[PDB]
Amino acid sequence: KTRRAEVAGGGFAGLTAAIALKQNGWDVRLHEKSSELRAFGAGIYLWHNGLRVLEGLGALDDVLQGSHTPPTYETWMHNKSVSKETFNGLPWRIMTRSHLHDALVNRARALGVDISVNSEAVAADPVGRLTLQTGEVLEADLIVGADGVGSKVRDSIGFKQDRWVSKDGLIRLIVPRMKKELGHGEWDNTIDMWNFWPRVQRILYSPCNENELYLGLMAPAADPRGSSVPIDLEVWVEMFPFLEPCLIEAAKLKTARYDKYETTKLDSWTRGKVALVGDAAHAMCPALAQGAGCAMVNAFSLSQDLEEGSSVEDALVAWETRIRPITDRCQALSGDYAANRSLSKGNMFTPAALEAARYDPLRRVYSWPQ
Ligand SMILES: Cc1cc2nc3c(=O)[nH]c(=O)nc-3n(C[C@H](O)[C@H](O)[C@H](O)COP(=O)(O)OP(=O)(O)OC[C@H]3O[C@@H](n4cnc5c(N)ncnc54)[C@H](O)[C@@H]3O)c2cc1C
Repeated sequence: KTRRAEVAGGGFAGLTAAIALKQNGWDVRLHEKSSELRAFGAGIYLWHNGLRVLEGLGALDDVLQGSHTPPTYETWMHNKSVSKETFNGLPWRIMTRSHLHDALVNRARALGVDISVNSEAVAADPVGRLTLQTGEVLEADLIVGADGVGSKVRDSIGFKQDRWVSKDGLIRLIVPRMKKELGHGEWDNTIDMWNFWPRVQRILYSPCNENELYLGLMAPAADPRGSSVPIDLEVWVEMFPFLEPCLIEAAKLKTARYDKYETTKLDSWTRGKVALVGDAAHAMCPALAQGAGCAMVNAFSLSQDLEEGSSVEDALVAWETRIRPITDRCQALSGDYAANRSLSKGNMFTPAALEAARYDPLRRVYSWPQ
């Protein structure tokens, strides 16, 4: 009589879905294809919307402890400060990916979510079957495709898909803060350091806590030095000399990767008893820092709609209808910002830009008015 859910993917979306369902009394199994549970991407920003999901997951305290809210979100163009934004009190937070992942994993385990590593979903059936790489077929009342941008769950079913790949990427790293070595300045701030001259090179500077700094080093794919990993120390120091102590530490990271990314928009997110959440459904440009925030809101919202006393099929349809427009709008605006390099101007976290962030999934209203 206990409802059964199978979740494919052990990322932020899958873990969120698993915790939220388990909290509602579902028997939940989560499948992670990797040998271990781990989050990549170095660091991550969350906002009010994602912090509220964490609150609703009972995972907020572990996240806030050991993460950071900068005094301000500052933007530079060619080393000149062009804006400082604090979003009228809107809560936000920076942390390492592992920090967020660990909080979600610990909460999942505390609740008795069944987690299988080395377990890869290769197909899903709308009537409620999930097939693993081994050949094993699992039956369930709900199947969640939270398996990222190349979702086999999605592709095993076939969803009409708008796909785009970014030509340019970036290198994301965690390094020591080296705060004392940085000297005079406001080194607790987020600082988005844009340049187009003498070359296109940008650093998003993002403190995660008193010990760890998240750096995003962005240069065109066509730049053989700026895009190099391990980093070409000289060309980063040249344009960002005030960050030399941290860049010296970054140069030690021989695991650095130049990551490109893609965006995804689907004609829908559901088929029968199958729901797609996270990047598998709606991967977006990083400009508004809402990829995971939207993913978490969506996975959390899915659990909510499954409490209405409907069939799973109808609840899934109602879920997309209810919650998707917030993601569609955020994805679109983020895409525009990215295409137009809008963030380079500063002062671009407008009310419309902050729309996803303002959404409270717990009370289902918009908060922190701008
Ligand atoms: C450069 C960059 C910066 C970003 N910055 C932010 C930010 O600051 N704030 C924010 O909110 N978002 C940010 N995002 C977006 C955010 O990273 C993603 O939206 C988020 O990680 C999506 O999580 P997910 O669980 O949907 O997918 P993923 O994180 O891709 O996780 C899926 C998990 O899938 C497991 N898996 C894959 N295939 C299978 C399978 N077949 N079977 C079982 N398991 C499988 C994967 O191995 C992994 O464990 C950023 C994105 C990029 C590219």
